[PDB]
Formats: sequence, C-alpha cells, structure tokens
Amino acid sequence: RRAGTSCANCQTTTTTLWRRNANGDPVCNACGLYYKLHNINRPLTMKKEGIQTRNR
Amino acid sequence: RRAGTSCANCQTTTTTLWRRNANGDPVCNACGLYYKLHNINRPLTMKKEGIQTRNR
DNA sequence: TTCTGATAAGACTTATCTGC
DNA sequence: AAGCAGATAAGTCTTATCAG
Ligand SMILES: [Zn+2]
Ligand SMILES: [Zn+2]
Repeated sequence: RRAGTSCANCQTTTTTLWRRNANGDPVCNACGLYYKLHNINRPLTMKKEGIQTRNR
Repeated sequence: RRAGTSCANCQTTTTTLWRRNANGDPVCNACGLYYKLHNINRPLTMKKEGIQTRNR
C-alpha cells in the first residue's frame, strides 16, 4: 500500500508490489503485469476484490 | 457450427456446443457457462480468437 | 526503499463428457 | 441422430513472489 497512490488502471489501492505504466504512473502489480504481456490496459472487469496468498 | 446463429454475447460463431441464455437466445459454450457461474454476461474483452483442444 | 524482470502457484475459464 | 443443461476436469492465464 501507500498514501496518495491509486492504481492508474484498476484503481485499487492495495497491491503487494507497485509498478509503473509506460508513462511513469503508478499501477498495482496485477495491472503493471497484465499490460507488459498484453500491451493493452488491464480490462478492469477482472478486477478482483481481495488478494490471494500463495505458496512455494 | 450452425447456419443463422451467432453468440448473443461474444458474437462468435464457432463454439463446440451451443447453450441458451436465460432468454432462450443462443450463446457459445464459453458464454453460456460464464453466465451460469457469474450470473452476469461474459466480459467480451476476454473473447478469444480460436478454440483450444483438450485431453483426458 | 522502489521498481523491472523472470518464475512459477493455482485460480478461473471453458472444453469435454454425460444424462435428458 | 440432435439440441441442451449440469458436472467434472485441463491447461490457459493471472498475478502473487522471488531476485537484481
Ligand atoms: Zn490495477
Ligand atoms: Zn459468447
């Protein structure tokens, strides 16, 4: 998280790690990634509510 | 396939098996399913091009 | 502490397989 | 044969984690 920063795309404000869009504008991990792979914004419709944990 | 039938949601016209929306209107397998689980239309943005095969 | 990449967990989509 | 509704999985894709 962080105070004063919102996802420039999914607009969420709680994302493990923040990244930057190809415009220097803050984006939540999901988004940041999704764009790097689809070179198109992140269809906000798959905007999930909470965040999942994971395992190694 | 089938002549004269288009996906009432994803508009595709090639879907393994056709289903019906809760309005009796033809829908391609993906859609038909996605709605039964999300009780909301199928975000067309995840409209895939071709169709994948699978294995058992 | 910040942020970009690479890796890979396993959540979701949706093709199949059945039973009407 | 045909058309459709439900269940059950199958990898595909999304995306939390791990490094640099
Ligand atoms: Zn976002
Ligand atoms: Zn459809």
